[PDB]
Amino acid sequence: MKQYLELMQKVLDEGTQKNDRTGTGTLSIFGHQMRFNLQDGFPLVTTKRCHLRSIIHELLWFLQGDTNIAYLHENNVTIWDEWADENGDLGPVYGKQWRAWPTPDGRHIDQITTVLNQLKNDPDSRRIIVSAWNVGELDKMALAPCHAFFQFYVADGKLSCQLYQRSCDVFLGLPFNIASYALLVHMMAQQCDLEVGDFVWTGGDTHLYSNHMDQTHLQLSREPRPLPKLIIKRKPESIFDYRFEDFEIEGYDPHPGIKAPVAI
Amino acid sequence: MKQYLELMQKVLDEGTQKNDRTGTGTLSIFGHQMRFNLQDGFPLVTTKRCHLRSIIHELLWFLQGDTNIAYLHENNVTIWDEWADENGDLGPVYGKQWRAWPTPDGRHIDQITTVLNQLKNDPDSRRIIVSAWNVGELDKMALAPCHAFFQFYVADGKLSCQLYQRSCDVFLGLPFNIASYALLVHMMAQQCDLEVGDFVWTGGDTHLYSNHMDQTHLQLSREPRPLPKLIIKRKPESIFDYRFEDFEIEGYDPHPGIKAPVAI
Ligand SMILES: C[C@H]1O[C@@H](n2ccc(=O)[nH]c2=O)C[C@@H]1O
Ligand SMILES: C[C@H]1O[C@@H](n2ccc(=O)[nH]c2=O)C[C@@H]1O
Repeated sequence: MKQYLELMQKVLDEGTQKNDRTGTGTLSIFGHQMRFNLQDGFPLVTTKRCHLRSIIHELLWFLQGDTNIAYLHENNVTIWDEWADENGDLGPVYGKQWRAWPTPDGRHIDQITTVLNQLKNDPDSRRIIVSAWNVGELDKMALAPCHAFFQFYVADGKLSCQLYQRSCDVFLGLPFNIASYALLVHMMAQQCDLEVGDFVWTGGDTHLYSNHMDQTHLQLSREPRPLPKLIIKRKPESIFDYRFEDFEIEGYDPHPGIKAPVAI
Repeated sequence: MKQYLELMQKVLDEGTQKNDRTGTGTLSIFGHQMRFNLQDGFPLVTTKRCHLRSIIHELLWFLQGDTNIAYLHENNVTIWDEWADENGDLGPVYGKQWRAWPTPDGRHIDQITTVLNQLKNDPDSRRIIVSAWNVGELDKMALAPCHAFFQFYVADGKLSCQLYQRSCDVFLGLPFNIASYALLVHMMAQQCDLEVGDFVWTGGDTHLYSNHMDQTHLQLSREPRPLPKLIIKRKPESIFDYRFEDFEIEGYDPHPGIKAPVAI
C-alpha cells in the first residue's frame, strides 16, 4: 500500500539507530499516523503476500474473551505459541481485557458490549473507547499489549476507528495489525447498521529491524496492486457469533511473500 | 502556532457537523497529529494570550495525586469548580490514576515513579506509558479523562512524548493541553538528565464549537509570533518537589486574548 511503503521509506531515511531488548538493532521513528478509507478497499498489503486466515482466527478468539491457545490450536493457528506457557495460557492479555476488564470491587467489564451499546444508543459520544492497557494486570500478561487502545467515531452514517499502537515492527507485524483492525470495523459496522469509514493507525515507537533491510529494499521495488474487497457472507445475530467461513477477500493479487527472520 | 492555526483551518474546511451532549453544534474531524520540537521553543500559542499560571498549578496538583479542589483553591485556581462536588471532590480523575492506579488485589500503582524508573534504567523501552483510562473507575469520575494516555520515548539523549487525546476543543482547550504536557516533558527530562525532544499530539474527535466561529476567524487573521523560552530556575530533588515559582516563560509576546463563551 502507498501509505505503508511511504512509512517504510520514512523509517529508512529518518529512523535513529535504537536497540531492542538485549538484542537486535532497529531503525526507529516515534509518532506516525496513516489513514485508510475503508470504502476504497480492504487494506491488505499487496507488495507481499499476506495470509489472512490466522488474522481472522486470532480476532474471533479475542472476541470470545479467550486467553488460552487451545482454540487457535484446533485450527492450527500457531502465532501465539512462542508466548504461551505449558498449559497454553497467555495471562490476562487482549481477549480478557476486551471482554472482562477486572474492577477493584469484583466486577468484570465487557468493553466490547459497552462500545456496541454506545454506537447504537449514543453514536455522537467522544468516549467510545476500548483499552487493553490494564496497568494492574501487566505483570501477569505474557507480553504487554502492543495495540493498546482504540477509539470509535460516528459521523454521517459512517463508522471510523483510531488505533494507538505503542510499538510496531513495520515489516513483519504492521500488515497484520492493519487487516485485523480493519476487519473489526467492518464487523462492528455491520452490527450497528452503519457504513465503513476510516481506519486511522497511530503508532508510537515505529521500527524496522536491521536484519530485515534486504527485504524492505526488495518490497520498496514493488508497485502496489489494487486493493481487495472484503465480503461478509452472513449477518450474525451478534458480534460474538461470527465464524471463519463468513469472510471472503475478493480481488487480491499480491506480489510474492517475503520472509523475515528473527533473532532469538 | 503554525501547526495549531493549520489545524484550526483544517476543522473549518473539513469538519462535519456533529453535535455535542444534548447541546451545541460542532465542526469535527477524527484523527489528527502534530509535532512540536521542544528545542525550538515552548509551544504556547502566541495568536491569543494564554495564561499559564493555572496550567502550572493544575500540573503540580496532578503530580501530588490530588483529586480534591482545595490546593487549587488556595492558589485561586478555579478551572475545576464546574466539576467538583460539595466537598471539592472530583472522583478518581487524573491525579489519582497517575499516582495510585488501584489494582483488583488491593495495590495502588504509581505510574509516574514507574515511568522515571524506566527512563533511567531502561530508556530503550517501548512500554514507557502512563494511562488515566481506568475502565473500572470511569463511573465514579466527575468526567472521563480527555488526555487519556501518553507514552515517553528516548533516542539520542532526547526525551520525546506522545499524548493521545480522545476529545479536543481546538479553541478553548487545546492551547492549554499542549503547554501542560510540554511542561511535563521538561520536568521529566530535567530529572533524568536528558535533553528535550518532541511533543507529539494525537487527537481523536477534534472539534470547534459553532459559537466560536467569529473568534476562530479572528485568530486565523493573526500572524504567529516567535515562540517563548521556558526556564526552570531550580532542579528539585524529585518530580514531586517542584513549586510554582520554579518556572519562568521568557520572550512571550502574544496578540490579545480572545474570549470564548460556552453554552450551559
Ligand atoms: C515486540 C515487537 O513486535 C512488534 N509487534 C508485536 C505485536 C503486534 O501486534 N504488532 C507488532 O508490530 C512490536 C515490536 O516491534
Ligand atoms: C469536553 C469538551 O472540552 C474539551 N477538553 C476538555 C478537557 C481538556 O483537557 N481539553 C479539551 O479540549 C473536550 C471536549 O471538547
